[PDB]
Amino acid sequence: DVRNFKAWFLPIMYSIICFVGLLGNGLVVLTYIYFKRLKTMTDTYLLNLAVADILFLLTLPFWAYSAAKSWVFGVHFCKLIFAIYKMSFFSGMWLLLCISIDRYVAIVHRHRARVLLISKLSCVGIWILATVLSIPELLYSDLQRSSSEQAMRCSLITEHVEAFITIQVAQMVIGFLVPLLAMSFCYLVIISKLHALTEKTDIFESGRNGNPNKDGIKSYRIPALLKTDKGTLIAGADERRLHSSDWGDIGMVIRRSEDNGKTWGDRVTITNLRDNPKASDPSIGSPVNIDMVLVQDPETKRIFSIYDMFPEGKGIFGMSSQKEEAYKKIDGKTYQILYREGEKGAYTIRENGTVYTPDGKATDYRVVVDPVKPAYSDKGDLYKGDQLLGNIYFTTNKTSPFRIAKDSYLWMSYSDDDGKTWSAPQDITPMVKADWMKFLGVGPGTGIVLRNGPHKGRILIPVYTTNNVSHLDGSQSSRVIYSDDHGKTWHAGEAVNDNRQVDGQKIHSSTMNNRRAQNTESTVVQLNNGDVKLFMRGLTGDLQVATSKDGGVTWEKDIKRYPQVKDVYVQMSAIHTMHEGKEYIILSNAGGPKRENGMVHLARVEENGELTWLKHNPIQKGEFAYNSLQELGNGEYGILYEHTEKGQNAYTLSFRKFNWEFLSKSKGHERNIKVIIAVVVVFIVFQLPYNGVVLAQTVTCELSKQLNIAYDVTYSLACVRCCVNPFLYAFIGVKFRNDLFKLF
Ligand SMILES: Cc1ccc([C@H](NC2=NS(=O)(=O)N=C2Nc2ccc(C)c(C(=O)N(C)C)c2O)C(C)(C)C)o1
Ligand code: NA
Repeated sequence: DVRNFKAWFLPIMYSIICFVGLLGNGLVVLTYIYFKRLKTMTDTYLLNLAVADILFLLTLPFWAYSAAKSWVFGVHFCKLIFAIYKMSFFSGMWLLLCISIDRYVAIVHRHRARVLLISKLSCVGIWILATVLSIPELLYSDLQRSSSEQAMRCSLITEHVEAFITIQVAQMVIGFLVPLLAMSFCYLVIISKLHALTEKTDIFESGRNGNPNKDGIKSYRIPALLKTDKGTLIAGADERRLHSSDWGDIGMVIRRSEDNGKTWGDRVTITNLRDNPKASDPSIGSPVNIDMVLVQDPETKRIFSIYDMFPEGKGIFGMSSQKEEAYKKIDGKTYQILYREGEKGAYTIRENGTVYTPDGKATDYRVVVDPVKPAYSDKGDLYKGDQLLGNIYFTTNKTSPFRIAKDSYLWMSYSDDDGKTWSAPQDITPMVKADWMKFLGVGPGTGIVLRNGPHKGRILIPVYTTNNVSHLDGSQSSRVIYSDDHGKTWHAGEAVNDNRQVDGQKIHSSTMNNRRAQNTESTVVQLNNGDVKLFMRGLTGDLQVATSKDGGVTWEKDIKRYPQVKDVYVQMSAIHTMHEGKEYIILSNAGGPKRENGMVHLARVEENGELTWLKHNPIQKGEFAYNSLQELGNGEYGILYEHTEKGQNAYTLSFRKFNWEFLSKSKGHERNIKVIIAVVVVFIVFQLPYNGVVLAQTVTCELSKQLNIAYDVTYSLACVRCCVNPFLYAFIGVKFRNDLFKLF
């Protein structure tokens, strides 16, 4: 079963897959020449790869003559075009590999004066490598009698040669396997990095369809993200066990990541007050901790978590209607108050937890002020002598006589070991909560430490208050609390709303009643010029920013409003950052019109301290609410945010990392081009079948014909690859098709 139309079939095949190839690869040269000034490192590599494609294409004529007649060109040129092919395949493998290390370091150019040195020095080194390893091809190819009529044909030499294995296998492991392996390393981590910058990682996974999750936890809310001096990422959240609402059995928890957010450890629990086992409605039968602010003091390295606390009830909706005094100053000391069932007077908790009567006599009762159980679940337990009776934070079905005021409190815990272990909670309420304040709680997220100015080192925590005139209907007002002594002592700054003009009249946080003049949870930033900016959740539809020239203590009277950034009435987070010598602010919040379509806004800080918004880019489609930003270093940033997919309970807290290229460039310019991928897969899928069939050619007569038609088509695909390569540059390519058509 033979034929000789296969003798004329190849003259036309080598003709067209040589014109397409020499036309396409010629366009690649000419376009590179008059464009030389703006040439990359890969642009010089893709050139030499077209040179290799041309040199191999310039032999296909001589195969057309030989198939149409015979080889009239000698043993010299026969030995030479097989070696010239190995030059193409080996250089292409090493040119492709030089793209790899280029893109590897470029995603893991700054001085053009040595981007040419090492670039073209490896063009010369590859050709020397390609030419040296291909010179052994001169001895395994020559002219053949063949006993096939009067026909002289050029071909590799047949089976009887085996001293070749010590030579040829070496060629393929250096000219191919080393490229293939090293290319496989580069483009594997390159893919890992692009994965890291484009996919979210679930940090606190909520349950699904209303059920609890692997750990019996229905819901997570309220993220905080902190980057420590040691490079650690701390992610904090509310662990909302029973439901998603702002009350119930909530624990303050964190997860540490020691590799910049790739993997995260197990949950650490700062605080989890024990529930009331005798409460009638469990969904509201536990003392509550809710909303934390993280910040690390950069001198001492102590990490602070500051958060709200309410006694047993519906959180802020469990406060008493008429005020209950919570603290009482006696002989210069401030003690917390206890109310005893049946009576009116104020018991006090003095030294060691000892409960004193309204007239100052010690009782046999005692409060666990220094808890010792895991998560400090035992804080507030009430003992008579050494018998446990109850807990001062319980307000219903009590098993002891004493409860604390049903008011609003502010607690703080610290870590001196990178967040692995946390102190017992310390009550900072009496240092910051004035008498008129109905509520005082944090704006969750990440506070700051002033970097510059006459107040540097001061720690700022955002908070907001209500008064007893209008409470949550018209007095929510932002401010900061601060500490100038490394967290020991706290002070309340003034409110943005104190002495502010609204409708031609002054207002004050303590007396106001005015829904549209409120401002609630906020995020704080210090500029390099020393001013403090406060970005405040409010109800004008757009971003409100207040300014303080004295380190947070007082605020200017004018609230700047930026319609460029919409505020759908939800928390946001903002951070200061530098880039290439210029100052910027990144702000993240829901882009709307509901709590959805998470966005990252970019602003440049002008000389006056005002913001020029440059860019607004979606960071997360779908449900998007509270979030927390941090700078990670080396032009990268992370964001921990509330989100729900596919019937997740509100909310799951996820982590995304991004860089300045995502942050500044337009929506289309991603990067994951990667025409390089297409060239590599074809340079393998086509050439590898050939050079493998010619290696198994070595190791009745018509079983080798199966090995011979293997030799034909796999040599045919290795020829068509030198045409497919310019088509790769134009279609999926970005620069080429643009640049070529624009020089016509
Ligand atoms: C000067 C000039 C005009 C036209 C051309 C063609 N270069 C490309 N054509 S293409 O397919 O559009 N892509 C090309 N290069 C290319 C690929 C991939 C990357 C990552 C870069 C890179 O290293 N950059 C830092 C961004 C790059 O530059 C040549 C060389 C094939 C002729 O070069
Ligand atoms: Na090419």
